[PDB]
Amino acid sequence: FLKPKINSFYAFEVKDAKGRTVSLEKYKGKVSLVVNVASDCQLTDRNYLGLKELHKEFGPSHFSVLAFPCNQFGESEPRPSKEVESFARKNYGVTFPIFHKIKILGSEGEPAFRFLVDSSKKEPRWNFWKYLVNPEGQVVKFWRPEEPIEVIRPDIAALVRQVIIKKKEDL
Repeated sequence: FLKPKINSFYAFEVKDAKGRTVSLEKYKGKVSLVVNVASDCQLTDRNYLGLKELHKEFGPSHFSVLAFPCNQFGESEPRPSKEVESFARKNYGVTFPIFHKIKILGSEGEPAFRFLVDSSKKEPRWNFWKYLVNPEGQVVKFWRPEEPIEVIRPDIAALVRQVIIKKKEDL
């Protein structure tokens, strides 16, 4: 017997910032930019501002930023999950989902995030690694935290365009 493997990022359930179960199936048929986030690091500001720009331009019908707080990189997410979501909303006015804080490294890795890591073969080494997930729940690209929006935005636009083209064309 050959144990089954999960095919799609959108197959998983996760907890939202308030601790409630969310199925990621609600994002099926959309493009997702999945990012591990943190409120207390050098990279926090540029990332929240940049992700806001992307979510505003492309979302929320055919695209979403999906943000997963994590305290495993320089202990840069100390606050409770609810306060993380407040931070983001109060400081940046973001409307993209901020999920419950998770573990990504170690024995206890969040299965939804481990799926990104296994598919890309790239485990985060810091805050704000980013994973592009197509409408079928497959990872098609990743970016290190060092990479700027100018090289991420065109990949998103393309998949969003094709989502829109496909929806128009098909029944």
